[PDB]
Amino acid sequence: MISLIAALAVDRVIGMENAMPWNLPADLAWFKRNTLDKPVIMGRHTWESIGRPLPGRKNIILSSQPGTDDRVTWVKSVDEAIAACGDVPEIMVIGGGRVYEQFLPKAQKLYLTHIDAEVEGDTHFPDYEPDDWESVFSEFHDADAQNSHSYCFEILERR
Ligand SMILES: Nc1nc(=O)c2c([nH]1)NC[C@H](CCc1ccc(C(=O)N[C@@H](CCC(=O)O)C(=O)O)cc1)C2
Repeated sequence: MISLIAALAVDRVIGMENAMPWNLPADLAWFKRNTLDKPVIMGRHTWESIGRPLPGRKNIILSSQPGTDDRVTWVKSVDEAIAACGDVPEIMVIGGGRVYEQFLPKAQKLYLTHIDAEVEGDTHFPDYEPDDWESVFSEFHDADAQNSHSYCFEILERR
C-alpha cells in the first residue's frame, strides 16, 4: 500500500530541512523507524536537499530528466515510481509538496508529525478531507533538551 510521511507546522506548512526552524531529533527518529527497510519515493528537490541516499531504504527519485547519480533509482512518472517498488507491503512517499499532491489520492495511510511552530513558508501539505481518514494513533511530546518544539505524532488511515 502507499503511505505518505510529513512534518507539518501550523497551518500544514511544509519545507526543506534548512528551511525549517525547528530541531527535533525525536521526529527524525520517528521518520527513520517508519521508513527503514521500505522503498522511499521523493521529488528531485527533496533528494537534492537530502544530499545522500537514505541508508537501508531503496531510494527512488522522480524527475522529468535523466538521472545524475547512480546511487539511487531514477523514474519519470508516478506510475513508473510505484512499479519500481515491486511487491512490497508499504511504500513510503516522502515529498515534496508536488509529490504529496500526486500520491495522496492513492494513499491509504498518513504518518504525520504536528509541530507547534508558526513559520511563514511556501508549501502546505495537501488538504486531506477529514471525512476520509480516521486517526488511529497519536502521541504528544513537549519540548525538551534535544527537541526544540512540542510535537505530536499521528497516524491516519483511509476510511
Ligand atoms: N516526519 C518527518 N520529518 C521530517 O523532517 C520530514 C518528513 N517527515 N518527511 C519529509 C522530509 C524529508 C526530509 C528528511 C528526511 C530524512 C532525513 C534524514 O536524515 N533521515 C535519516 C535520519 C538521521 C537521524 O537519525 O536523525 C534517516 O536515516 O532516516 C533528513 C531530512 C522531512
